[PDB]
Amino acid sequence: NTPTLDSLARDLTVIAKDGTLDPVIGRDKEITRVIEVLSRRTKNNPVLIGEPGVGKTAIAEGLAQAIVNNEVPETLKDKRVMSLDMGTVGEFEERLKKVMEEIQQAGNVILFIDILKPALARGELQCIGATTLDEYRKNIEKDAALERRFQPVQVDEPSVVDTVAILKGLRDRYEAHHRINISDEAIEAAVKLSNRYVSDRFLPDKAIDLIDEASSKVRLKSHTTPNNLKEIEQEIEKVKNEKDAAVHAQEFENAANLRDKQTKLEKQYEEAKNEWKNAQNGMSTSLSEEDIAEVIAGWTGIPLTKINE
Amino acid sequence: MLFGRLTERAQRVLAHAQEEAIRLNHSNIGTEHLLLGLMKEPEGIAAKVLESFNITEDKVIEEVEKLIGHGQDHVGTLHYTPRAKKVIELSMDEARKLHHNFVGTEHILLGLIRENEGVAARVFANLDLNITKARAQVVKALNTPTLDSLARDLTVIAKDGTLDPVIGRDKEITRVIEVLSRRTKNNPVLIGEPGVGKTAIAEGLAQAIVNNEVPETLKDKRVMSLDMGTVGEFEERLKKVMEEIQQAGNVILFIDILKPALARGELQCIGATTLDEYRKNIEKDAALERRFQPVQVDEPSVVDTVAILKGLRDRYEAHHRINISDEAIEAAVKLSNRYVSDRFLPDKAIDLIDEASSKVRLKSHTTPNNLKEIEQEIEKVKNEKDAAVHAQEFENAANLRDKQTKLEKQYEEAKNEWKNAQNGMSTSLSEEDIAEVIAGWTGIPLTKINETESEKLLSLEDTLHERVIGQKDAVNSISKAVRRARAGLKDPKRPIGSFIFLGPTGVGKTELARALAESMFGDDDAMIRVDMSEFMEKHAVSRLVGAPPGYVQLTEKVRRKPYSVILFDEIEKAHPDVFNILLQVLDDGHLTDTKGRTVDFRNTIIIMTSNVGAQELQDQRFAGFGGSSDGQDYETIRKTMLKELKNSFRPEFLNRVDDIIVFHKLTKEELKEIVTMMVNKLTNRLSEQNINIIVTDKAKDKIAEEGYDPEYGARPLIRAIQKTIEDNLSELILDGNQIEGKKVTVDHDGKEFKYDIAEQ
Amino acid sequence: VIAGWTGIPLTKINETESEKLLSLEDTLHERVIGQKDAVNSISKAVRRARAGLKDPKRPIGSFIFLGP
Amino acid sequence: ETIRKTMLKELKNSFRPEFLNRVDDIIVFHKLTKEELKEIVTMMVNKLTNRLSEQNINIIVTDKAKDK
Ligand SMILES: Nc1ncnc2c1ncn2[C@@H]1O[C@H](COP(=O)(O)OP(=O)(O)OP(=O)(O)O)[C@@H](O)[C@H]1O
Ligand SMILES: Nc1ncnc2c1ncn2[C@@H]1O[C@H](COP(=O)(O)OP(=O)(O)OP(=O)(O)O)[C@@H](O)[C@H]1O
Ligand SMILES: Nc1ncnc2c1ncn2[C@@H]1O[C@H](COP(=O)(O)OP(=O)(O)O)[C@@H](O)[C@H]1O
Repeated sequence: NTPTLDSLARDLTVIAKDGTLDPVIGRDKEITRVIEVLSRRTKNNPVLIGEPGVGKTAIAEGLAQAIVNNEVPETLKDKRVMSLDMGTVGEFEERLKKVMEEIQQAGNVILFIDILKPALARGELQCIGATTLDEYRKNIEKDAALERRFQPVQVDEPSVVDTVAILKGLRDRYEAHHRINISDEAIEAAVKLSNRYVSDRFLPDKAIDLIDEASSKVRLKSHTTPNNLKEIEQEIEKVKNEKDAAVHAQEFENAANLRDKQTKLEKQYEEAKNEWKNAQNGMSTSLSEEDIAEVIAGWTGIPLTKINE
Repeated sequence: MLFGRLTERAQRVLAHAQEEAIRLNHSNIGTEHLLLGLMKEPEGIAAKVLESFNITEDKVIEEVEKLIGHGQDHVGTLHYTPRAKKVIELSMDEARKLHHNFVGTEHILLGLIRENEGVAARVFANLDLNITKARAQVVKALNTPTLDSLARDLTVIAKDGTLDPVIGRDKEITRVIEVLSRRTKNNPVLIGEPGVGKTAIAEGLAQAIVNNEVPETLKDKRVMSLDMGTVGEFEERLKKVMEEIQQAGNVILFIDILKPALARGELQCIGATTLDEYRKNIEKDAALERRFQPVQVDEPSVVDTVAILKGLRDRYEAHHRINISDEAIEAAVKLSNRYVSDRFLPDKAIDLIDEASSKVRLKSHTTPNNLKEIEQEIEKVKNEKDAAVHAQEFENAANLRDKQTKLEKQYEEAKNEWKNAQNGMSTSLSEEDIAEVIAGWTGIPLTKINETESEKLLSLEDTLHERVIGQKDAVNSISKAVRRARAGLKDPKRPIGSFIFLGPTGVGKTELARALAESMFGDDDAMIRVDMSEFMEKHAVSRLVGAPPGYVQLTEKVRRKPYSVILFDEIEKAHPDVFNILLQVLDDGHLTDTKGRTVDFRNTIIIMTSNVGAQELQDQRFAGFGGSSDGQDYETIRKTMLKELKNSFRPEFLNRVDDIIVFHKLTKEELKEIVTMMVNKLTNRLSEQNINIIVTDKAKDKIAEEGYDPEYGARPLIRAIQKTIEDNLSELILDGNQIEGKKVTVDHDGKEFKYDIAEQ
Repeated sequence: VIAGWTGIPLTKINETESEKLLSLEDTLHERVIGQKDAVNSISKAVRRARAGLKDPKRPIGSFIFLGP
Repeated sequence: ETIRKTMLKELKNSFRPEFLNRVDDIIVFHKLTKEELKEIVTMMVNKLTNRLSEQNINIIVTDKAKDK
């Protein structure tokens, strides 16, 4: 069960087994690419070539997701996924010698990195690199032993259409708290303008940025009371505090009227609240395209009139 | 909560004091009016208090009448004195002690007796009635458990009214609630510099519950605050608090793991992180980028800051019992930002007005050399009495006891009459008190700060002529152009001035530049000198503006002193990319560093010194025999140099210059008065030694031509004076104070400089 | 007493602080023979600062030596 | 003073303009002549003998040896 690897790193099959995180949507193309490289006899160490932030983290997350879903092939069946973070880096070399021994004996441990030359030369460790392109051509290419052992994988930003399916797939997972209705028009409109203005962090992280504070002026805006409960609740507040003072002051001449008034106001508050929600829960507050572009107006400073065309 | 909790009896006291001022011919309502008004309302619980203490209405009227004076007053404008306002502040504390939530006539007496400084307090003391006696009289005459333990509730504290109410956030607070109108996209982030006051935003949300101004969603909504001062098991307690928020539906998180929680939307968390650490973690995460957006929450403007302190006026003018005027608050913020503008706003004004109000309180709460001379005699008599009792001399001790009692009787009468006039008047906050305090923070003399900004501009030319003699064309050209933007005729966004120094080097461009800051900012050293000699490569452009993120000057320095003069040397020798940055300064009037902070240059003067066209000016001087081009009009000289200037630069760049300044040449007669000025300046530094130095015209003419050179200018003049006047002057200084307190005369006989020592 | 805290001889401590700068050129030439053109330049430039002519905040001297 | 003027122009070629303005006085040195070197060796003889004061040994060097 590789106890050393389970304590010095983070296991991915345990996290994916519960499925408490959002599923990886839109990276289905890379799912078949990672397993394909691991099945090759030569160069069975794929490397996530790309800028840091393009979505390389989701590539490793989706690899262990197929194990629970029984979508991985027989060659990659029932194999745990282990990732070693760079923040736990002499005595440093004394720990990596024991971890590699357990991987060879088990035969189902897949390393994930973000000394080891003899280990990679024999292909004993099937580590998956995650270094950027700039650092891959400076430390890995300069060494001939690792040149024929690490197979670069082109992991770049997805297409515009591919990002659209991400929002639709996760839409059902975004409505479970207040049961609101989201229009389908805002889904396609959240990817056209995303690349127009924000083009400095690549897809899909820069793509899903328009729907953060775009259309939020409809649903709860009508849930307010137009000078209805602003005064009813205030009357209840003053009666309660004044009632307690009259008890200790031996003044029950006016306290008797206060109790009846307070009870009547409490009944009225419940009736007013019930009628408010009954006439509003039936209607649905869907999104509108006229307010989607309002959030991007303040990100860059472009006037809303110029954007709304 | 001023009049909301007032009952029928409490409000009657307010009207009674109003009418009593007219009959008593008092223009203000002090403690003498409130005490009498309470005695005329025997309906509250306190009615039995005065009856049980043998206190009637007719006795207190005459007792308080003698203490107060009588005289002419002003009809109307009968407002409350700040000293009498202390009753309202203290009455809230008394209710919290007994866990009560009502205000009535039973707290007025407690407030007037807990001050020990008003007229009403002295009446109680004279009637053998103190706080302790009335303390027991009133007594007998009368849920998210996890969230509350791991955080603090704001609506509970704000319900009592102990924290200072948020005043001046009439737009930032309303901006947050307007966006808070849906289950999703309802997580605003407070983005601003550290010190702008983003903590009070959370308090304002809970304040609407107390005032019943909150909507139905925010009605009776517990505003929870998660402070950063309470920081495996890390991600364990936070997963239980979030469960209580969803079920209760009235808990608001205030931060200063949670990504799946905001994926759907259920917590109306409002961030408070600074801009320098908000785009580095929230933006890089896709999940956190679906709920949080930066919001423009910066320091308030000059006018906005004044309104902030107006709401908090009652929290300070009554605590210190010092009257705060409207003119004092507006002048405090304007002067503070002029000199000390490092701590931002409005936090730097709270402490400034606190010390200003405390300082005047200290000066108006002392003994005017009347009770001191009496108290010292009482103490001396007490020591004398001890010297008699221990000596077993009671024959002389009998007189000591009688004298001690007599002195104490006079002490109480003198103390009461001293404060009889003090209580009838209120100590306002004069504008001079704020000026004195702010002057001690920067060392600026009080005279410089105390200016109406009306005569300084008029006498701008005279001040400049004191340090620079000659070239009146350049002095008047800059003086007329600088005041165009000050009066508001020019575009407010554009800087005040964008003058360009042109001409031969060494003529005195630096000397005139420093005089501009002296006559405007009142500081000779308020000037930042940036040299373009080190700015040659293309990569040097990312130095003065700031290091771009991912790798690791002028912007940092200018931010500390925005009211300075930015001077550049050898601007003609610089990278072409540098000129693009300079154009933006003179067009929009502000810049932005790599950290997202927007610096301001509206108060900065940009001067670019270039050596181009110097060869043309010197040729015109010797172009005509028997004279020079000095007699030509200044406009003609400007036009000739304008064509040469645009040849090496871009035509559009020169369009942004308010006025092109071309310096003249130094003649023999001009240098004569330059030497005279330096002697006078040295005499000023010798005022401590009280030594007068007089230089004859013969010496001035001889020394002027010693280092005369058209290419150098006035630079060799300093060297000549040091090796001629200062050499012999220093020798006589170290001779046993030989020339101390005397008069030294410098005369040139033709070859040497004979020094004559005479009396002063 | 102050001599035993820094090791300075009693003769050096007991000085008027005026004759030392008057005979500065003679004392300097005891250890420096020749280059009198620079001895006089620095001797006349230090007495002015001690005379109070120079600004007190600035240092006493800012000489820049040049040559082989 | 003429030597100072010539050196000053080249000094500011590689230096900042205002850097030399704060200097109270620029000092320029010279070379060493044969006559000056004779007294330099003499000073070292006196210093060496002074360090041997506890030895109570007198050292005298002829002018012929100093020149050699
Ligand atoms: N009209 C004047 N009256 C009195 N002093 C003057 C006048 N014009 C120039 N000076 C003196 O000339 C001196 C010149 O030295 P400074 O370091 O200011 O250089 P500058 O000539 O302005 O040249 P640069 O711009 O190259 O630094 C100043 O210190 C100033 O006292
Ligand atoms: N004016 C002088 N008269 C006599 N001896 C001198 C004089 N100037 C220098 N010397 C001698 O020069 C010798 C060398 O001194 P030092 O080792 O300090 O180097 P330096 O010549 O000043 O050069 P550097 O600046 O390169 O260190 C000293 O032992 C000193 O006796
Ligand atoms: N607009 C305002 N109205 C009232 N009080 C304010 C305001 N802004 C700041 N304050 C007060 O200034 C104090 C200092 O706040 P500060 O520490 O600067 O907040 P932050 O650290 O979020 O900038 C707070 O206690 C707050 O009560």
